[PDB]
Amino acid sequence: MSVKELEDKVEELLSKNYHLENEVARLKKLVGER
Amino acid sequence: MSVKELEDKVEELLSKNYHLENEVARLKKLVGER
Amino acid sequence: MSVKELEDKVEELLSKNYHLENEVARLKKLVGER
Amino acid sequence: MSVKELEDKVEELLSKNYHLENEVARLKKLVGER
Repeated sequence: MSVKELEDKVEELLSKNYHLENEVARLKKLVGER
Repeated sequence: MSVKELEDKVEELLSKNYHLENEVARLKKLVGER
Repeated sequence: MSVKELEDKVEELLSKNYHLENEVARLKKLVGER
Repeated sequence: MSVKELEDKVEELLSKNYHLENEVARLKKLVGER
């Protein structure tokens, strides 16, 4: 478990988290006025 | 840039990831997406 | 069980794993100390 | 997060956990520690 490996993991999770935020936005656009 | 700072960032982002996973799963049931 | 309980167990095991990796790094240092 | 997906994750982290626990017990002896 090197620093590099942990840095890659943080980058990977941030990207996934961003996709999830985009999904919440997409789904919120289908539901209503908010 | 300690290993501990990186591990804490992973834990922080993973918890954030799951909270978003729960939100998207909920919005999906609302819109009719399965 | 719920998704929440399973998400809690995942976060718990990852934290325990990171600590075990910290121990491995600490003990590897001790084997050849001079 | 699907339930099966989370269950598979716990199983994956548990296996790595025991594999780590085994490695630290080996080093502990190699270093004369407790």
